[PDB]
Amino acid sequence: DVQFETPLKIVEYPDPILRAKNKRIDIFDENLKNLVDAMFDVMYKTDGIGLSAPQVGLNVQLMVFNPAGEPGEGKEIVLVNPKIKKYSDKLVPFDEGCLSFPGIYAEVVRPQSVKIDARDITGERFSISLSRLPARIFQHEYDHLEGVLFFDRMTDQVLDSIREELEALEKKYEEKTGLPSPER
Ligand SMILES: [Zn+2]
Ligand SMILES: [Zn+2]
Ligand SMILES: [Zn+2]
Ligand SMILES: [Zn+2]
Repeated sequence: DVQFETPLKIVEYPDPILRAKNKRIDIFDENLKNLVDAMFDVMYKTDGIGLSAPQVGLNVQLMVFNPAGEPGEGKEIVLVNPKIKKYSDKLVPFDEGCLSFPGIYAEVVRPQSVKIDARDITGERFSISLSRLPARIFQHEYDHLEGVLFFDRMTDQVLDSIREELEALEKKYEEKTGLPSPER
């Protein structure tokens, strides 16, 4: 259900894979388990806090994260086919970063907490409630699963604050691949 090469590599905006639409995971096997671990690896390697499969080249509904960002020094949470059952009616701001946008940080407003439904790697379902940082990392990654990027939820003003930044990635993309980016 998922073919990947190890060391995983981070996919950077404006690569199309980040918008490509993700298929649900319906095969809970060894491969799926090896993937999750490989995801935590590249996440920690790149000193990240969360990572979704689209970010490693796979268009499936898989996500991982650890508030700490350090191996064996936090809380590792992986989610398969996550569904947001409920989210807070109170909004809070936070400067978000993303591995697909090297060194770029801007303010994003999101509900402070959520209630999720998901499956684990064995395919067993589970439900949990997130708030604080875990809730914030979760929503950012859930969006990735919807082909939604964090600048999509920024205000017009905060967006202007990083327009040149995103523009530089579009050019870098063109220069590296030799292909025109689905920019703007
Ligand atoms: Zn399948
Ligand atoms: Zn590993
Ligand atoms: Zn991200
Ligand atoms: Zn410009």
